[PDB]
Amino acid sequence: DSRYEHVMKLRQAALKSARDMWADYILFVDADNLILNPDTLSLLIAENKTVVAPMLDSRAAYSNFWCGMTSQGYYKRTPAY
Amino acid sequence: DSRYEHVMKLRQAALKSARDMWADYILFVDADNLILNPDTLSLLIAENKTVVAPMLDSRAAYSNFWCGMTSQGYYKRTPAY
Repeated sequence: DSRYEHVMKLRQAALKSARDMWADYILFVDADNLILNPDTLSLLIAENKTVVAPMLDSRAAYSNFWCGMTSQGYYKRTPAY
Repeated sequence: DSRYEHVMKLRQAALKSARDMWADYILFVDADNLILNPDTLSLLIAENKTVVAPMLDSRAAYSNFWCGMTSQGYYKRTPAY
């Protein structure tokens, strides 16, 4: 739980320091994600949505988006995955 | 000439600190100008020009815009004033 708390505080601090600096957009990248296409940022900017995330490939069915919450925020396979 | 130099440096510093802060537009107001209309800023923003200045009234023909430079940057009355 302490690791969770630390991650929350760090991300909230990043968001707050992105607001008091007058910069639109903020791209949350982590350590292991390999952004390969050089035009990812422009193609995400050209969509005009508040929150939008590219779909990243993997060696299994795993990716970085869900399709349903069961009752208390748990994964559920929707037939549209 | 020292007063001129000081004014140049101060205004350039203001402009430079307006650029490294990620703020569009910058409204140069001085001490004696009385901005009376509360909608001046919005009506200037809604014009889509780089540099634009409202025409301020005065007790004489004096105002805050010229209409011609003679040879070395001096006033000249154009018939369109």
